[PDB]
Amino acid sequence: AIKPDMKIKLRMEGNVNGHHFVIDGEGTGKPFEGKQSMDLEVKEGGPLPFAFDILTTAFNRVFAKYPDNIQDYFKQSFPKGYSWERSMTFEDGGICNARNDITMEGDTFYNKVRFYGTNFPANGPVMQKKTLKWEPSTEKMYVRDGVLTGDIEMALLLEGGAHYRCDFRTTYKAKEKGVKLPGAHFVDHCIEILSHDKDYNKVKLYEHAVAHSG
Repeated sequence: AIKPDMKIKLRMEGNVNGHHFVIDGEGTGKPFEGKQSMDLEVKEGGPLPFAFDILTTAFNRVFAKYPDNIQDYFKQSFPKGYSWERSMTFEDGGICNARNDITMEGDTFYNKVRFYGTNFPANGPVMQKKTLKWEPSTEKMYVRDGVLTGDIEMALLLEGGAHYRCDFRTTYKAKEKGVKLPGAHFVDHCIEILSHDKDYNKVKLYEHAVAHSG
């Protein structure tokens, strides 16, 4: 079902501090190496008046390298697919909620993403576009109340060298009823904007994710 090389199609509809936008993506990846790249294009609401970096982790844990001693909940969720819901709690009061519904047709994963952000300070790094990158992170995956959950303490590097903290919690749910939950584990992440045009109307994004037991 899931091949060594797969394609990705994505549409995100978003609203951040009252600003609506729509972004389309098309990408490719190696699900078993945990690597993927995506070309993103703003289709409505450009130029975005906030830091593109707040969106990038919303642009699929199918693309994660799982060793044979950790069950791979995400690769077992197809053909019906799975969905996730995420809260992002920024240190200065900004708050985001995002959801993705992931399906598959042929060699392509389809992503329907919704992204809502609010309470970002007008002179903060998000509305002033002063972010540089997410630092490499480790997502703690575990079961809480019968739901697969991932927690991350994230940090955005800012212009000037300060860090801007964000706490992530994501819940993950297969669409099929009887999909066995995995054991707890960790997923190391790194995510990089490889290139972008001046207003970030076009962005190339890359992520590498590896699961491990320690």
